[PDB]
Amino acid sequence: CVLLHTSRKYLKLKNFKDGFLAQASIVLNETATSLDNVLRTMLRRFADLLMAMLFTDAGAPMRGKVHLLSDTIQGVTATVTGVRYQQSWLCIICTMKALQKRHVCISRLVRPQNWGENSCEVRFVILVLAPTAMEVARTFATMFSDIAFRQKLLETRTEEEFKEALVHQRQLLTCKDFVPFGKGIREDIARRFPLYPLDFTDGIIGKNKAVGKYITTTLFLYFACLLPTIAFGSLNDENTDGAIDVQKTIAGQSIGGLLYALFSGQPLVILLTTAPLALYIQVIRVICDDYDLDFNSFYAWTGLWNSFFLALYAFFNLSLVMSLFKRSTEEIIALFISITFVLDAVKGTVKIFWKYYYGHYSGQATAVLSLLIMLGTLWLGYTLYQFKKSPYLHPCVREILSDCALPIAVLAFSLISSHGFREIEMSKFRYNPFAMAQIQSLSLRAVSGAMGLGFLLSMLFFIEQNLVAALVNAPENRLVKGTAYHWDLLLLAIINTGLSLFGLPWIHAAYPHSPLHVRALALVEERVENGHIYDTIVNVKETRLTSLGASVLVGLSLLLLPVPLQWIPKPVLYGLFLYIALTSLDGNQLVQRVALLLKEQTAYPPTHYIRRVPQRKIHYFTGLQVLQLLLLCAFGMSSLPYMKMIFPLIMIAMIPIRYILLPRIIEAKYLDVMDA
Amino acid sequence: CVLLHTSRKYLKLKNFKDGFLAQASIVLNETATSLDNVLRTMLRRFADLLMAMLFTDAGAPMRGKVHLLSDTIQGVTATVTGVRYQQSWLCIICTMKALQKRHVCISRLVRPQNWGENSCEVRFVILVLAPTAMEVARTFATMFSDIAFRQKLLETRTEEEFKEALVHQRQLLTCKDFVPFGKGIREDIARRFPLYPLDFTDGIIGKNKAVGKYITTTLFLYFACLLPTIAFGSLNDENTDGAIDVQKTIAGQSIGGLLYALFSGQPLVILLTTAPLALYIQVIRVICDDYDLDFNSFYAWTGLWNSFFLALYAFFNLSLVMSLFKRSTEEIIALFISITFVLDAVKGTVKIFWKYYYGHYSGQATAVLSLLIMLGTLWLGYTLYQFKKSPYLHPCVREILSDCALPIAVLAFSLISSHGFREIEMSKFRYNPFAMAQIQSLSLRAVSGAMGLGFLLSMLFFIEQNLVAALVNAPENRLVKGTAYHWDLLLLAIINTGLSLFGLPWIHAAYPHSPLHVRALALVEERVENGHIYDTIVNVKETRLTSLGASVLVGLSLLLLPVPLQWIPKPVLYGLFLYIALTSLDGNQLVQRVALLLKEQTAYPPTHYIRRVPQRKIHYFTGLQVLQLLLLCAFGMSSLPYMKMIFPLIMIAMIPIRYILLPRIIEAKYLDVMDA
Repeated sequence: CVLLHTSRKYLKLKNFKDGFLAQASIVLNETATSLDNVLRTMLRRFADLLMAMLFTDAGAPMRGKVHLLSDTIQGVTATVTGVRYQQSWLCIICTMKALQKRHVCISRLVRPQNWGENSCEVRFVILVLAPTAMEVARTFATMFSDIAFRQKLLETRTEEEFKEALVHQRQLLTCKDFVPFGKGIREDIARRFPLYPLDFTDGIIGKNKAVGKYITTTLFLYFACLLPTIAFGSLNDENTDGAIDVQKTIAGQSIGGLLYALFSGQPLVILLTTAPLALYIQVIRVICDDYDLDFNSFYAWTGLWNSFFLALYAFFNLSLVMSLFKRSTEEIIALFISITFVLDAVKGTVKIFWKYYYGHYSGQATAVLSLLIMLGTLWLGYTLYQFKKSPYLHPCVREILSDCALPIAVLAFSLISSHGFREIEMSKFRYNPFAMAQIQSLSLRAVSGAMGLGFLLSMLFFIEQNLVAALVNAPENRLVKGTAYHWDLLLLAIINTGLSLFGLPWIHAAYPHSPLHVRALALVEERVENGHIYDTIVNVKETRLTSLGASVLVGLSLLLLPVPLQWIPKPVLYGLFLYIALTSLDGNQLVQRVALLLKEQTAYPPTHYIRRVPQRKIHYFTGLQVLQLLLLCAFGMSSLPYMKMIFPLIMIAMIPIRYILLPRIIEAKYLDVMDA
Repeated sequence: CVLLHTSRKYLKLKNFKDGFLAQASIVLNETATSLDNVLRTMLRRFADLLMAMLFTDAGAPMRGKVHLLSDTIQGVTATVTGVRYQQSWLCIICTMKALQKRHVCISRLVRPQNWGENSCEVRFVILVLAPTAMEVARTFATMFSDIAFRQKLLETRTEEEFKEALVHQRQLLTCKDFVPFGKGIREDIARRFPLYPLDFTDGIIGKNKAVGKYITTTLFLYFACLLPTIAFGSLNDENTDGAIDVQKTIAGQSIGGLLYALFSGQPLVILLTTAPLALYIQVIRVICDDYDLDFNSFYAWTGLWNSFFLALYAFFNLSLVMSLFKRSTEEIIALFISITFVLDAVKGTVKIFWKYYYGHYSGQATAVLSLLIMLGTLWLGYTLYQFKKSPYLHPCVREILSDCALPIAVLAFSLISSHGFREIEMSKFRYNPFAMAQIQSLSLRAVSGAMGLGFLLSMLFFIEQNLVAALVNAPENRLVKGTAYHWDLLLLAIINTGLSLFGLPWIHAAYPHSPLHVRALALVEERVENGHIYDTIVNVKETRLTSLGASVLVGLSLLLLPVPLQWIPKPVLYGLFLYIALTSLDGNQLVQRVALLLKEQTAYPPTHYIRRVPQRKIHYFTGLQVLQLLLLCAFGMSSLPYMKMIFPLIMIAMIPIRYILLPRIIEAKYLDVMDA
């Protein structure tokens, strides 16, 4: 072995408040795969024994030794996760006494190449030869450290355009809030009305064409909204004894998505039915059965009261308090939703076994095949989804696999269970081939009960919709257009009134699908941390065409319901539920901290928040979060409808708990470190 | 973000051909988890505002910035895989003008910690403060760069012992080969006879006690030899129409393992039946059925001829030519073995479906449950095995998971399929509760045929045994005791004669279990490359107690045949075959190159052999290897016994092909880079 001396030092960003800009040599579309070839081409561009000195193996270039660059500059940032390097660019420096004049070469690679440990996705290489080099390297790093400038340089097609862009960039670098009634809605409408034509024509016309990306994301959204829509329709049919069918769920989802895409601010939010909504509909069905009330009328009245409360919240600008919402409560809610998905799948398979395996109406074969198909669908979907994080696959391959993991698994296992195992008939969701509910035919006592239930549902809707909207409107997503929280809530209430009046299932912003929609509609910079791909969004196109097309396709899918879309057996839908439950915990810090018990704290990155905070306080915070999650499960997953209807109240209550009690029992600094 | 300047430079290993050795301060068993605490303790040991200067965030220690060490020295090596850093230690340097005298502090951490990207397993931190620092840091790095010296320092218990060890280490650092008949056997016997008592007492007595490690590895070996032994016994019973039972396979494996452990050199090699051996036994059964020859007599004669040829090879010292063996041929053979395992599992499940699902004697339920159990066993075993590579799990946790993955999966799914699904009876391996074969009652023509078949089997045995022995005797394993190839081959021939005379299935060195046995019986230094744990063996204990105990336990397991060990259904054994097939390709470079078509070449480390070699030549080599593998599969996996009996010949032929033809069509430099 050979000893290596690594020296790290800061460099102040150049303060612009040039000759080498024009004298720089630009290489575009470099197809070389190795560092040696790229550097040889870059050096030849100047006009060789000069490439050898660039690395540590200076003096013994023939013998096989460690081949590492000597002087490099990169962008670095500090975060709770650790030290994140800017791996999209690299600046190599070489001070050669033989040379007489400074030389600068900027090379843009066709594909991101792995130039080092923290430079796994380098696309720009800035080689600076000097006869100092420090000043030129610093100024070029300062110019290249901008996230948008790198994308602008990527968009350039010619060397002259590259130099002009560089010159242009250098020159350029040189309480009581709720008192106003309806202020938030008016502000959101004013913000998002002028930008509306652009939403339709962002990528259709202009310098950048997004037709292919728009089509691909439209297909993604259509599939990822239809398949969960079918699963939720089947679940509701099982829960409501056929009151809400799969056809009703599909129609409601299509209408709601179309209305939201057409007439909402922040169109990137996707409306879909959720597991807690199914649980609450089950609560309504149980109450109606107990009190002999018509399901349709009671459901319509509950939806009407929920929409009324949501409109009251929107008009009074309550959404602002959602700024106090922290990540811990969000992750607790997400884990509860995943647990509800898992329990729905388990209940479905248990019912299948009870009806078929135990003969409580060849049933054993059907039950075993159902279990096998559900587990296999889950496994295949999870594997195809996790292939997205592989840093060695082509970007196209690992974005198609992410895009078409669940659809591929569903199709493959539907074929397996309907053609490979056609001799074993199994369960399929009901389909009997939209009348307004008789709201007037209901007692006043039932109206008051619906009022209370709608209040609880409105709290649930407020929390969920604002959570997903905040996720979509995160600062790291780089959304130029303004936010629309109150107008979005009002439109959600309106469309929910419309859906409830016709008995269609309720819908709100979908947590798993909205960030996925944003990512599919965004340009990202690949980052490799611990051997996994992480995406840094640079530009989101922010168009309504994708959501509108997805909604229209989902609506048109009603014609494929009888003959197609029914060969998908119920166990495939349960596997879809399981896949959603597992894949909704990708960035869950609560799950990470829970697993930390089985992991090694010292194993985490030196500057990781886990290693920074004492393990005792981390465990205390995890225990408090787990206690909150257990209490949420206890109320919101019991057999008692009267106590299953209360879980929105405790969802509201956790926010005051996190805001008040936890800082009193846990130090504020540690909570700030963990949450951020 | 803040620009970072990384400077890399060589440092010549100190040439010893001291005061600071004695003046150094030693800290032992440091339980601190963060770098700040560890260094604060080290600085306090001298006797604070000095810890801040050690990192790049000098001048702004309060504001949250990137917290990286400034000057660090570590051990680095170059390999075809890439640049491998010595992560087991770090040297931190600080030149402070305030200080008046040099200071050195050596801290040993209780557990390995992550101190950076390439310092993921740091156990020794050497901090050098200077008022130069370069000389002291270089000499300490040179002393610590030794792999065995780090283990010796770990073994020390007191500061005085640590200093004495440091001082002692510093002082210390200051053709025609086959003509002799039987020379190899005599040399091996002379080499490995004096060391024989030590083999029994390596860890039992002395400074280091290995009782716990010996017990754990004995349990691992017992389970990993019994379960595949049962699977192979069932496969042979299916193939040979009950001629070779599971009881016979267990007895033969136990006797052979005991004999090999007792009276062989290099006892770390594990003898077990293999898939090609099962295929060849099937060939023998088919030939006997075709020619109406007694299976036992023909099998015994074939084994006798195979042993005679193996003894001839051992006495004439042919094993030496195995040095010409390359990694490409080894990996082709391993992939062929895995494919044979997969086809055996597929044939078993196809037969189960044909008998039960199609009723060609509730069968559909049994077939579907068989498929589900096999797939689930494969999945669980693979997951528990792959958890071994997680860099965040505790070393004990991942070591146990690797040790008890297959046994845990087998037990869990046997319980599931025998208790959870007890209503669905399914296939179980035959067991009817050891007579010498009537060799004298066989025709001369059958004797000549058995001679030819035994010649082919002897070539197969030579290749397989020498391959596994070379894997066990790899230089990187650090085996102090000498190698024994010819004596091992002679003993293998003797025990094979003994086994064949009684009709027991043949056995030779097991490729998947011998390296695993070595690893379980070895101390390793953890390395994290691309987020995966890689082990560097420092010391292998090299004892026969583990293999002897495993063989004795396997033999004693015959008493657990009737009531235990039969609830394991055949699909569990097929899942075991699949698990072995998938887990035998961990380091397979042929599989890596085949998958490279779907991967990105530029995403590999800069110094990886994949990027160094042009992709065209990599693809040509992969295509040639795949063609050889396809020919091997075609000959050794067809329905014709006369052509299924020839695959050992082409296994032999592939070595001349690799040695002669490939260098002619592929450049020698690229082949050397890829193979090494």
